[PDB]
Amino acid sequence: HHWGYGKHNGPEHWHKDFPIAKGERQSPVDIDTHTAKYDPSLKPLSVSYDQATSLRILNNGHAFNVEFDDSQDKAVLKGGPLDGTYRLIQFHFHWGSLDGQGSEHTVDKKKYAAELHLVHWNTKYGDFGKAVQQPDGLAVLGIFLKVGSAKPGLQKVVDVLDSIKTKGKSADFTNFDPRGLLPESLDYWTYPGSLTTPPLLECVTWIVLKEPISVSSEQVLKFRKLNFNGEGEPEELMVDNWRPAQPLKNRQIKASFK
Ligand SMILES: NS(=O)(=O)c1ccc2oc(NC(=O)c3ccccc3)nc2c1
Ligand SMILES: [Zn+2]
Repeated sequence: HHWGYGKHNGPEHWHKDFPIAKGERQSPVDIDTHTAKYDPSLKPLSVSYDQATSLRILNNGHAFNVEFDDSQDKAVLKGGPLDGTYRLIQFHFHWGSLDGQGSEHTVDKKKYAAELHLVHWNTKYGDFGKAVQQPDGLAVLGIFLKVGSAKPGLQKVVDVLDSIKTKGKSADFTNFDPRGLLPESLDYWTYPGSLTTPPLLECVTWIVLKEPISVSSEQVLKFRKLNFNGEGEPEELMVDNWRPAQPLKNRQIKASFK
């Protein structure tokens, strides 16, 4: 399986190995702000990251993941559209070659410079691998990044990137507090969708925050020094690792706010 984000192996090719690429609940999507409806039945969103235990940061050849210890209920997402408890397992980003593109979701067709995904699995299924086989198995909290002032809570991540430049490299990454990546408001849009990379499984409740975070140009420029390739291989900068918006089909995007 040699999928990626080049001309020869990018998102337009993925359907050949992963037919669900052309499925009925694929992600990301465009969020039309004038079509999404406020839903008063949405319960309040509860982001409880006080006991989060980060462990490691990994360049997987597609992005970099900050991995958490999820062997107990240490950092959980609840409320909003969700039933039950969803446990934080990792976060990562998608970003562009230029500030004008990079996000996977769009807002009225606007692309942001990047998009953070905090990935959580539904604890009624016991483990992540079982959760991804269920329509309600994962909740991904998506947060847009725009370029402006620096995000201080991001800098520990930025400064470790030098040590994981190439595919397969990892570093110790303990005591990182993901609350420093959140915007002030938790206002959100929600819809049923998928993983945005292969295997493209249709197992995700998407919760996309309306308020972006600001990061500095220097911060995002460091993301773009990463490599898709392994050590000693020809250098391919890790940029433009985003899937474009997919058909909405028979779905409704709900707003948590008036
Ligand atoms: N862009 S996305 O839709 O948020 C997205 C896309 C693809 C993903 O594959 C994984 N797997 C694990 O984290 C994992 C965790 C435990 C064991 C194996 C894998 N999370 C993903 C999130
Ligand atoms: Zn993602």
